[PDB]
Amino acid sequence: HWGYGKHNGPEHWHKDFPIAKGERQSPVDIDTHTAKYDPSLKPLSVSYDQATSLRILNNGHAFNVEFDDSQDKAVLKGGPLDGTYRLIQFHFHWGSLDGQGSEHTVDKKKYAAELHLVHWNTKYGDFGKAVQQPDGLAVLGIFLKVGSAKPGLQKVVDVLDSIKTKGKSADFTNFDPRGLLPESLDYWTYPGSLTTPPLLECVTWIVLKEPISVSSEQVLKFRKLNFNGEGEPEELMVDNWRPAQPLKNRQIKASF
Ligand SMILES: O=C(NCc1ccccc1)Nc1ccc2c(c1)[B-](O)(O)OC2
Ligand SMILES: [Zn+2]
Repeated sequence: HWGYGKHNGPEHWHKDFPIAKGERQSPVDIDTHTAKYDPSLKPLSVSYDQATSLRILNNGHAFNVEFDDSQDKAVLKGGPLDGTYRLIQFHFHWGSLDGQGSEHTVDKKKYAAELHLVHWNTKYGDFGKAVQQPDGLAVLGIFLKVGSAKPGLQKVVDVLDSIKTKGKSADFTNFDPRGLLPESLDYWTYPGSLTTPPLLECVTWIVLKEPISVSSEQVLKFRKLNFNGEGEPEELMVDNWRPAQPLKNRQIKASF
């Protein structure tokens, strides 16, 4: 099936998922000089104080920290959004080297990794229904640069040994996602898609301008994960990012 290798990577996805060459695919390069400030954009509202994390899962392409989304516990609203979007999971994309790893780029600059906090529009009832709608998901993207350690990320780094291979999961309760947010919530926003198959065009992207910094030891642990399942040849989970896609007929808006 699809993956990030030379024979099943991003350049091959369109064969099974034709929407890969669609009109609103992600990620994209954010040209900071061309993005336009939109004074009508409302401040973003990130309400994670009641977040209830449950489990962490290695799904063969990344690791997802899953949350209880059966009630409005952790939600994203405001900004370009109409309505309430519930946090369901977060995951990262990262590189084999500190100079690459993010999906979105800023003036062609690549960051070491990119965090995606995934939320679905409650007016659609469940995640599966939401991904079938143009305004079904809101994904908050946060860049990671290598420098100082991020204390709020250490609990995630420490449990990775327990989910080294595809299909492994571990209990992961009481994790506070507020510890992964930068100081500023200034952002860029545009309509796009999931960045892994099925590449559905159901995402309002909100990418924060301020990156968070993580230590080299922290990202090294990400790179020790495996794409393969236990007992299979070891393939390190690195470079699980899709490159920038054509912007086509879209405008990126800035909140600042
Ligand atoms: O959930 C995904 N696939 C499986 C699936 C389940 C249910 C219905 C349809 C598909 N993919 C996916 C989900 C969320 C995000 C991304 C990819 B992302 O853009 O990297 O970050 C946000
Ligand atoms: Zn992602």
